[PDB]
Amino acid sequence: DERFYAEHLMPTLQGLLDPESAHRLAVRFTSLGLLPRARFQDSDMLEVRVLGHKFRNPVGIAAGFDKHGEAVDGLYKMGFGFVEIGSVTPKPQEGNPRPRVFRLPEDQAVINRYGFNSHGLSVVEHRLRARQQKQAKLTEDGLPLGVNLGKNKTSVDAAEDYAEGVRVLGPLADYLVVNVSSPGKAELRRLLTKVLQERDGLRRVHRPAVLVKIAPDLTSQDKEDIASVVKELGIDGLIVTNTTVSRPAGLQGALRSETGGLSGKPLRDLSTQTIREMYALTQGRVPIIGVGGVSSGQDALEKIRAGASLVQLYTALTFWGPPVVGKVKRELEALLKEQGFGGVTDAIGADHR
Ligand SMILES: Cc1cc2nc3c(=O)[nH]c(=O)nc-3n(C[C@H](O)[C@H](O)[C@H](O)COP(=O)(O)O)c2cc1C
Ligand SMILES: Cc1cc(Nc2cc(F)c(C(F)(F)F)c(F)c2)n2nc(C(F)(F)F)nc2n1
Ligand SMILES: O=C(O)c1cc(=O)[nH]c(=O)[nH]1
Ligand code: NA
Ligand code: NA
Repeated sequence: DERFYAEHLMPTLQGLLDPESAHRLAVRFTSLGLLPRARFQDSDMLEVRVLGHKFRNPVGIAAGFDKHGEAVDGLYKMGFGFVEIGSVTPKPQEGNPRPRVFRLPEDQAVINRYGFNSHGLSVVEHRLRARQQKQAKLTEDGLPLGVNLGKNKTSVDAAEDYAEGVRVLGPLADYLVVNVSSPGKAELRRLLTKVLQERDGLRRVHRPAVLVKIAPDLTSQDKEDIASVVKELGIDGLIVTNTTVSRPAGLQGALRSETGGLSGKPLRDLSTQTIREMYALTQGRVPIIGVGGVSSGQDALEKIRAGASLVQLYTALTFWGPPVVGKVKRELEALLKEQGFGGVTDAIGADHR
């Protein structure tokens, strides 16, 4: 229940546990199915067909919650229309020293500097294999799986790390994600060409879509360059956005000046505006998964109207708990009807017209 979690459980956990420990508890409870199944039965208005797949609803769990593929089934039970795991790196790596995750409760925000802690591709591969046919059925039933691919800290050849990820986890995924960072266009083209070649080499029923995930912190020129390369190469979609290294004016949390990526409410509109720009630069031809500061149906609809076909959230779950998933869905449905839309699909990019 919505007020309970929001007003009692999540504030209690906030006071008892550091954020990373609270996250690990969440992963364990979700994976053990200890959480009651979601009440909200998805309506037809929420169904989206994009990336070669049906999505029963457009609200996904963003990368970073289930870094290692431990909680996929429990995430679907929570009501998410799709799950993205990762980021997964080729070799296991520990990530940064702890503490490396900080709450900014006053801002409805988090700052993290995990540093791509990962069990690595082989461990994750075996985890996914344990439920590969279960996932095939879930995907057919409108509940797809994405895999976000990272690179190891010490790697000398980033494109090869990504290529390894494609080869190892691509066969287990409906879509793959590669994160790109600003500080060039020829290097992005080269990387993505390699990734796409590896994807194209997989057998058809094991051949995923490939998306690029971007930061909110790109220059205008960087965005132009990404739009150009993604259209040229036929990248299947964009994930817009990762966390920000900016610190918007007005942050109140004591921990605002910690190094890392900022998520949650302070990111929201910077993300929506990035979606809007990318959608325009790509002429609406490139599906966008919109991410950053979604806590309500309004938040989701703003991203859809700006050009997102699907949305994800993470940070809101850490503040409001599982009920937030059904809240966003229910509010989105209500807003679509109020604004005269037949369904999600009809609202995609509606601001641009
Ligand atoms: C604790 C934490 C860890 C994250 N780890 C990853 C990651 O491994 N890979 C990735 O692509 N994005 C990662 N992200 C970014 C999220 O996927 C998402 O892009 C961002 O947090 C904005 O959404 P939100 O405001 O709903 O959290 C992480 C975010 C948080 C809060
Ligand atoms: C209070 C709190 C809660 C939490 N995640 C979380 C999220 C959850 F959904 C639950 C659940 F579902 F089990 F109830 C849970 F126990 C914990 N995180 N996750 C973080 C982190 F590290 F991801 F930022 N901080 C948190 N703080
Ligand atoms: O530090 C990480 O692992 C991580 C954090 C984040 O915000 N985004 C990401 O892509 N990785
Ligand atoms: Na299969
Ligand atoms: Na198979």
